[PDB]
Amino acid sequence: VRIGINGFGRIGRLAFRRIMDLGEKSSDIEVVAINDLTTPALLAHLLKYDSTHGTFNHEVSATDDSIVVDGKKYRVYAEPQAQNIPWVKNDGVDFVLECTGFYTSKAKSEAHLKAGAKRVLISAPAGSDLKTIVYGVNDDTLTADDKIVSAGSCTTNSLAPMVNALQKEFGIEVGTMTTIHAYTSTQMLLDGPVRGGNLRSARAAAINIIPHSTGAAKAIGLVVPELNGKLNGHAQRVPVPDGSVTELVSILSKDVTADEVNEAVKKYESPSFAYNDHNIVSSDVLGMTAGSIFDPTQTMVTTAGDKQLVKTVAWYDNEYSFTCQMVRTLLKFATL
Amino acid sequence: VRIGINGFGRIGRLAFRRIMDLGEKSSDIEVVAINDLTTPALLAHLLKYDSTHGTFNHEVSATDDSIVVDGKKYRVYAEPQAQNIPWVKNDGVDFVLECTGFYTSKAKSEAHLKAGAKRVLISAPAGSDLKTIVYGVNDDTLTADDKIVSAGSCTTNSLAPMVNALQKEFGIEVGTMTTIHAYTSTQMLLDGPVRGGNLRSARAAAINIIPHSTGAAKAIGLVVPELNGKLNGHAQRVPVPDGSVTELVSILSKDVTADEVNEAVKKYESPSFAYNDHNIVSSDVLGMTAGSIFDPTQTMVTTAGDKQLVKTVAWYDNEYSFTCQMVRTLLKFATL
Amino acid sequence: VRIGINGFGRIGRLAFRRIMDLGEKSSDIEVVAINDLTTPALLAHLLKYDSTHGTFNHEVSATDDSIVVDGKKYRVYAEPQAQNIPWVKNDGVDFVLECTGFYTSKAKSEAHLKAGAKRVLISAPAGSDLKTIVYGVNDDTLTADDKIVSAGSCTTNSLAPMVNALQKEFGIEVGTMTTIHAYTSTQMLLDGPVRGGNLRSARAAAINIIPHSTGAAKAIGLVVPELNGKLNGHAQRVPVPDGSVTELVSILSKDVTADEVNEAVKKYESPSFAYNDHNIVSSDVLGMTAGSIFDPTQTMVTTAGDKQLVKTVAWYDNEYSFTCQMVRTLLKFATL
Amino acid sequence: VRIGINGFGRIGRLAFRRIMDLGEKSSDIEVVAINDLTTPALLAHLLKYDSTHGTFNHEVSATDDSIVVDGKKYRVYAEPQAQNIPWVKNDGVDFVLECTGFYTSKAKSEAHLKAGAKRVLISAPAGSDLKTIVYGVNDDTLTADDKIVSAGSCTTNSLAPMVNALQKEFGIEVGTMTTIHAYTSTQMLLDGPVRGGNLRSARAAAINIIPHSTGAAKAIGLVVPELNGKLNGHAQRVPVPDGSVTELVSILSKDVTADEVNEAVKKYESPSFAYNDHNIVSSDVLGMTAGSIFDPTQTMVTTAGDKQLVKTVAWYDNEYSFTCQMVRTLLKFATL
Ligand SMILES: NC(=O)c1ccc[n+]([C@@H]2O[C@H](COP(=O)([O-])OP(=O)(O)OC[C@H]3O[C@@H](n4cnc5c(N)ncnc54)[C@H](O)[C@@H]3O)[C@@H](O)[C@H]2O)c1
Ligand SMILES: NC(=O)c1ccc[n+]([C@@H]2O[C@H](COP(=O)([O-])OP(=O)(O)OC[C@H]3O[C@@H](n4cnc5c(N)ncnc54)[C@H](O)[C@@H]3O)[C@@H](O)[C@H]2O)c1
Ligand SMILES: NC(=O)c1ccc[n+]([C@@H]2O[C@H](COP(=O)([O-])OP(=O)(O)OC[C@H]3O[C@@H](n4cnc5c(N)ncnc54)[C@H](O)[C@@H]3O)[C@@H](O)[C@H]2O)c1
Ligand SMILES: NC(=O)c1ccc[n+]([C@@H]2O[C@H](COP(=O)([O-])OP(=O)(O)OC[C@H]3O[C@@H](n4cnc5c(N)ncnc54)[C@H](O)[C@@H]3O)[C@@H](O)[C@H]2O)c1
Repeated sequence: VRIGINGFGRIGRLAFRRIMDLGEKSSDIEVVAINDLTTPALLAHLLKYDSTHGTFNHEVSATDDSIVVDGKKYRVYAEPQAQNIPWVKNDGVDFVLECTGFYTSKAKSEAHLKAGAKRVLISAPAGSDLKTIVYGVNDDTLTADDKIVSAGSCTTNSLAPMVNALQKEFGIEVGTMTTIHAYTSTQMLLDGPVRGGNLRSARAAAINIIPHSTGAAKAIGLVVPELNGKLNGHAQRVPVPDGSVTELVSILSKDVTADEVNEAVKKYESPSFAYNDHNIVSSDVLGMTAGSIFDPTQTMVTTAGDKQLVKTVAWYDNEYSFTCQMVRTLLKFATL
Repeated sequence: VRIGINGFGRIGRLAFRRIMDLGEKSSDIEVVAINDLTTPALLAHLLKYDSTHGTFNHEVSATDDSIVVDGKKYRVYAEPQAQNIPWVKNDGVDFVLECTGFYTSKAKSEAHLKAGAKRVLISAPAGSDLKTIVYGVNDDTLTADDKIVSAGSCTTNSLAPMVNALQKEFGIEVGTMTTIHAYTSTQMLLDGPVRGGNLRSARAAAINIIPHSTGAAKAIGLVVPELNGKLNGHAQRVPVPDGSVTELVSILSKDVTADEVNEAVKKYESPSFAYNDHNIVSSDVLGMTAGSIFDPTQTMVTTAGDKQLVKTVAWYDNEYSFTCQMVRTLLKFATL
Repeated sequence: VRIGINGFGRIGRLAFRRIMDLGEKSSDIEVVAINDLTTPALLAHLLKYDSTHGTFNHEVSATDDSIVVDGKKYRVYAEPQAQNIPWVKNDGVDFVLECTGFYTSKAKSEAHLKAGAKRVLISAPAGSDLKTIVYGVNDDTLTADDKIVSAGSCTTNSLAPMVNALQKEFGIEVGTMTTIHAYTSTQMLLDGPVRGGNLRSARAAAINIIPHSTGAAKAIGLVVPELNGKLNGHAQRVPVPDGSVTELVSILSKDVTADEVNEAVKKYESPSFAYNDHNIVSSDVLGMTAGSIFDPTQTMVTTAGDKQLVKTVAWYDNEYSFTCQMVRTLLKFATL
Repeated sequence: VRIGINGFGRIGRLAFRRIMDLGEKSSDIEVVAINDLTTPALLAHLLKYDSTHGTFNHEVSATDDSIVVDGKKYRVYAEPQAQNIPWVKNDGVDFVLECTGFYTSKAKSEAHLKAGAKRVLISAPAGSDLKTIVYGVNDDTLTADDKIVSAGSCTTNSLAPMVNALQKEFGIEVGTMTTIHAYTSTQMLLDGPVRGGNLRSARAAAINIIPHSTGAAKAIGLVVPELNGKLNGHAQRVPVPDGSVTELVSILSKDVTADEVNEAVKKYESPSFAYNDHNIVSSDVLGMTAGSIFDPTQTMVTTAGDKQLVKTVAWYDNEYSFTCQMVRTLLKFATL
């Protein structure tokens, strides 16, 4: 299965890295081509050198129209409109990993199907008229039939395993989320006009706490249908370049203790959902490959009379945790 | 009323600034002397130049044993033990603003009473065997009798006005707090041994999200006695040098909407408790003089069936909001 | 003289602030209109709230097509092509302050002359076929005849007064500059494709030391003709959001001591060229109104045998120092 | 050869990491014991988790009096006075790697010789009454006779290979250095009293450009005796947590071009002195094992008439480059 990566951004590049570094374990798939808005020279440089995830342990260079890794060539295009990228005919692209941020719906990502690609996995929420898959939570809903699929967001991936565990073990009546989240490239380096015009998005990212909207909690029903309508929340964007944490405050159907909550959630531990009691901080999270890293040291159950609130917290490398999830889904997708 | 400032740190210096810049409005009080562990040369320099709060708009210099502001001299001591600072006899100190972080209890801050000072206001939580005052919430509990008093923490000051309003308007059954908080000098510049040995406190402060304990919510009953035992919470320390935000998630006794919550809390607006709907971010908070700045744009009420959670959020300049509160209490304290 | 500001970016907004806050002293000029690529709502918000320069001490709001300051209306356009902005006919614009970064040459900035504006002052180097003015150094070259003029760069303004003083007092044989410089909006928040494709410009700005090209030293002859061909240098972009410092290493025509150098440069002190011996750091520089702030504490003259190198260093608020210079030139320009 | 590490700080921990990760290549040496001011629990945690250098790929834990790596125990002491650490009798310590920053002279580091250790290598400049070794430049001066030896500073290690190459190839008449340098734990997290009382050291480190003194250039004659008295310079401390760059501006004895300079310096390439033309930035430098990484892309030779200045620039991971150098010297020291 021949993969075209649309948008060699943070996610597109890390997906390239993860696929290659899985080696044997990613045999069914291989990246064959890439599309962006820039030179092969720059794409190769950014794959090689990463300010947050370190230097790629391979030999990378460019030609006039490709990047080269360990001797193998990967074609690079600069086609702003997806139906125009000729990588099916040129490169045998079967499958698009859509990571530009500009095709986040079924309608839009049809452009790749017009281009002759067979399947698209979108690196973002892309609406409710397709499936959203969080690997480890509802990847068994995925079939070979599916043409265009969403991998959700980083926050979706951080949240779904934790709420899945809580729902199955205790039941969630209602809940509200705050994710303390790294800055991303939708934000501004310094205060100035920002695409979309949001007064907070416009503010210098690496010197402010900036409240942000997020639909991750609100849309959780696409992944965990039982919690439809039960959750909401928001984000605070803070000055780290990567590394994020999701807090959830729930009313559960049963009276619990922190220890009982921790014990129940540990039952769900997996490559997708880690359990980490080592008193870590955000920079230790970088490079972790689970989609969500539950932190039992932050669990807090607050009780007065018959009323009880349950706070549970999971870390995530918003870039790399998400990427590794996408790759898990990609590998399953391929095995179909 | 002659004030000695013990600990010319962030709080001690800003209190000096605020008192001076109130001018006429701080007539009953004047700083006469200062104690720390360092040279007058350095104390004067740090009063003048501040990386977060800008340059003090006065002429500052030092002698061999004092700082000088606009021509007036303020004696500087370097006495590690408070009962040894001779500023009562030397300088007529009546009253200590205790801001070292090293005398945060009644027993310890008795050292100043041994030194011959009459009253102490402590710039921090100092236990339950004295009063903790949040100006605008329970300063009417304060009498002339009181000898050693706590001004609570920055977080206490951020939280109490918001919960006071909620308790009086709707009633709080239970609640849990997360404050997304600037780094402070208890933290480390780079990973290394930290006083107290905490594995998270030890981590580089300006490059990590770092979970932190805080008793602000748990101890709120000292300020708002009705909420005794009803609240808990924690902190996330993030890479801003000042500027913090407190989120509270409550179960209230009544069903509310966000708009109803916002409207009710606005009734409590005061110099101590601001209401700011302008879509600000943390750097806009710097220099604000309220103890707590309610942000109605972040209000979120999440409902499923008969169950409802209410999230309310207030900003605070952890350094300067707190300082201005302390000064309000100080001015009232003096008017007694 | 009616001013249109093209590009309400960092420079355009700060120029608006500086003009207003000069009050009486900016009587000959007034901003009447603004052009950018965004909503009045956002422009008003960003004028009011600034992450680095604090909140503007005025009442700011927007209508559907203007910003409003203290009751007065300023028309806002969103015209990507300058010959299309109708602010001459609509608003009586006489004069354009060109601050978009997209018209940095005589040819391009003719677009405003086609639009019917009489004069342009460009907030950047714009070639050698017009005058470049550093106020305090060669503003006496400016006449009423001039139609399109350059105010140089921030670095030009930091460098020219220092080299002017050195050239007139000792003579410069040759010199090389390094400016340690705040990040700017030409850089990336996180590693990714950057306009122009530069492999270093592409790197995350707030987490790297990033070498950068600059022609400030090389082109100094446009401002100080005697030093034509004598200087070169570069920049290191570092993680501060504003605040910069220029080091120059010279061979001079005479043997000097640090003290002699400091004494000679102090003779040139002016509103444009400050002299500051208070051991400041970059955050103290923010808001300073001189174009260049000489720091005698950093002067170092290194001698072996008959050979001598002279290092001199000046701070600058790259945003605000430059802006205040531009405004000085603007006020002189108007007085013609 | 049994090594005690005094001061399990950034350098002490990274040296532990480097020794272990050399495996076979560090056979002659092994760390047996550690001394600091803190709990084994914390030391183990900080060895395992590093905010800048990532997670150590080993199993780390503590007992009540030791750290444990991959099953092997390393004794931990908390002895403030070095002559009191009993690790010779207890642990067979032969050799001290002195990394506390508190024993940086021959006299002081004699304390370990009183404790019964045979040799000390000090992780810092420690005066002129012993040898200072920069591996790759003058490690052939080292003998078995030497008891207490200095490994210089990070900056010394960055500078010496570059000046060695220049001196041998062209001759240096005079030169001046500026190192743009990461913040270190001598600095303050926020403005406040700093050990030693320096007005600049006192300033918040992660939000300022801060000029700093350094004797690296001035003392270079201890390593490259020919350049005695020929060099000086200083530092600018900037907000990165690690990763530094040294610029040198020289008058050379011969007229050169940039290309000739680059070509000559490349002749000196070694494990200790790297040559890197890939347009890197500071975060790419982290983890590099050379003491100095020459960057030919920054070379600039500026000529007017018969006068010429030569700017050459080398990167260094101030923590890890230095550490790997120390370990090279340690391995040679042991082979004696
Ligand atoms: N960064 C995160 O933490 C994260 C986590 C989960 C999901 N996501 C989602 O992943 C997507 C990309 O995120 P990112 O952080 O990689 O963004 P990015 O800005 O780093 O990358 C976007 C890339 O797409 C390229 N591009 C833009 N428009 C294009 C077009 N028309 N055709 C081809 N290439 C185009 C850009 O040049 C850029 O290289 C977004 O949908 C984002 O919401 C991001
Ligand atoms: N920084 C905040 O946001 C904030 C907010 C509210 C409350 N507080 C509390 O205020 C107190 C001080 O905080 P800070 O941020 O000003 O700390 P800081 O480190 O900036 O200042 C502490 C000052 O006390 C001096 N000092 C230490 N020990 C001393 C002693 N024995 N005698 C005299 N001086 C001594 C130190 O030299 C330093 O200048 C602490 O209790 C802190 O918890 C801080
Ligand atoms: N920031 C500094 O330190 C500094 C110092 C001296 C000189 N300069 C120069 O000043 C100019 C602007 O710098 P900045 O920091 O203000 O940039 P900025 O990105 O903050 O502002 C640029 C503004 O121009 C607007 N704009 C872009 N294209 C436009 C167009 N076609 N028509 C109208 N508006 C348009 C953008 O929307 C933005 O608001 C550049 O030439 C820069 O080199 C900057
Ligand atoms: N960090 C760098 O980039 C770097 C580079 C080259 C040289 N150095 C030098 O290395 C030495 C240490 O630097 P660092 O960055 O590791 O400092 P650090 O603060 O990270 O470590 C110092 C360690 O020594 C411990 N310590 C302090 N006093 C002690 C005592 N009396 N007995 C035992 N342990 C004690 C401290 O608890 C701390 O863990 C200093 O001399 C520094 O100048 C540092």
